[PDB]
Amino acid sequence: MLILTRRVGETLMVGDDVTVTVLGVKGNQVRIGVNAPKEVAVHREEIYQRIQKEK
Amino acid sequence: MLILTRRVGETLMVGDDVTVTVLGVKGNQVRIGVNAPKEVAVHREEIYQRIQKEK
Amino acid sequence: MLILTRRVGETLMVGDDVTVTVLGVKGNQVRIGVNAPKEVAVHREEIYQRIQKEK
Amino acid sequence: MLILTRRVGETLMVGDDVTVTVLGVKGNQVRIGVNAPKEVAVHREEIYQRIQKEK
Amino acid sequence: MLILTRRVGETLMVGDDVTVTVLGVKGNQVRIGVNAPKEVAVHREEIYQRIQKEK
Amino acid sequence: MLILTRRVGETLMVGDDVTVTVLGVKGNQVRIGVNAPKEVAVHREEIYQRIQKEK
RNA sequence: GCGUACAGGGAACACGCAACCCCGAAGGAUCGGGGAAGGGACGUCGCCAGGGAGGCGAUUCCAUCAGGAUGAUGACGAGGGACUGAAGAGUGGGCGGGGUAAUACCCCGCCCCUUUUU
Repeated sequence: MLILTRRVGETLMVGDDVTVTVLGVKGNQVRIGVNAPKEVAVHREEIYQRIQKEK
Repeated sequence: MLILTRRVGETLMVGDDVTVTVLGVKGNQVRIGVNAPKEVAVHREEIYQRIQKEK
Repeated sequence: MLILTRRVGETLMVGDDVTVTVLGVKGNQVRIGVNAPKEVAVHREEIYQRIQKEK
Repeated sequence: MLILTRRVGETLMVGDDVTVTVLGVKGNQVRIGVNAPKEVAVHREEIYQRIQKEK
Repeated sequence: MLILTRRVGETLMVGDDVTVTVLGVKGNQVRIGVNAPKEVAVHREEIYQRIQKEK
Repeated sequence: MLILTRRVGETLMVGDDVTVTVLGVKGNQVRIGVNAPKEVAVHREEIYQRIQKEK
C-alpha cells in the first residue's frame, strides 16, 4: 500500500500474475494497465460498477 | 486490456477485491495505492523474484 | 514584494491561508489560479466594479 | 478556479484589497510582487514554511 | 498469396489491369478502392455471393 | 465503386475470382492480396510493373 | 496529440479539429449518424526486401534509496516584505581598453533580448 515512485515503464510483476503497469502519463490522467487472466474479471465502467454494486 | 483514464482521487473498485487506486501525480511520477488483503503479497518486480530463486 | 519567481506548478500556498497557485503556462501566457474560500471576491478587469463601488 | 489567462504585464491588480499582482514573467518563472502591509503576513510553501511548521 | 505491406496510396496494379488501391486508415475500417472496368461483376463481400446464389 | 468500409478480414471472396481480403493494420500500412488464382501474373507494388514495362 | 488573437464569473480544463467505438435498412462514388465514452486493445511513431509467407528501429523529475504507512529525501543570495535578489552561458546592439605601423575582425568592465539555477 502506497508505493510511491513507480516510473513510466516499470512495475512488471506485481500482485500475483496480474501485472498492474503504468503505460503513459499525460498531465493528470494516468493510463493504467491490467493484464489479468481471462477467468478474473476487471471492471472500471461506472455503470458496470453500479451494476456490480446492485447485482 | 487497456482501461481508458483513471484520474486524481477516483477508482473505487477495479479488478477483484484489490482496489488498485491512484493517489495523484507530482510531475512525471505516480502514487499507486493497493489495498489488497493481508495474506496476498504485493512486492515489486523481478529483482526480488531473482533474489528468492537465487536463494 | 517580489517574493519568488514562481515555477510552473510550483506552489501550493503563497502569502497567507488563501491557497493561490499557478497552473498551465503556454508561452508568455501564465494561467494563475486562486483557490480561496468563496466569501471573498476576485476580478480580472475591475474598472466597472470600482465604478459600481462608487455607486 | 482557473479564472485568468494573463500574458506579460497585462494586469497590475487582481482581486480585492489584498494586492496580489503580477509584475513581469521570466518565461516559466512568474513574479508575484505584492504590496500588502506589514500587519498582514506574506510567506511561501518552502523550507522556511517547514521552519515555521517546526518552530 | 499474402502479398502484403503497401503503404497509403502505394499499389496501382494487382495481377492484370484492375487497379485496386488502399486509401486512408481511420480506425480499423480500411478504405479499399477499386477502379476496375465495370463489365466484370465485382461487388462487396459474400452476401452478394448469396444474392447470386439464390438468383 | 469505392467501398469505403471493409472490416478486418471478414470476407473470403469479393466479387469475381480475385478475393481481396485484409489481415492486419499497424501504422498506416496494411496487408492485402490473399487467395488469387495462380495463373495470372500478380506482382507489386509498381516498380516490378515498370520493370516489365522495360521488358 | 494540434491550433484560440478571441472569451466571463467560482467549472484544478472554455471552441474547433484530429483520435477512438458502433450502425447502416449502404455502393458503382473519399457517402451519413452518435458519444466522451466502452470492453480483454502487450499502448505510440517510423523504415526495408520479397512472393502462394513473415520480419526490423527509437521513447520523459529516468533523481536516488525504501516499503506493506494518505513515506523520506535530491535539486538558487538560498531564502525575500526594497516594487527584493545572486550566479553562468549565448544571439545581438551601443560605448571605452587590449590582441598595438595602421584598417577590419575577436576577447575584457557597463546597460537591454533569449536561456539555465527546488
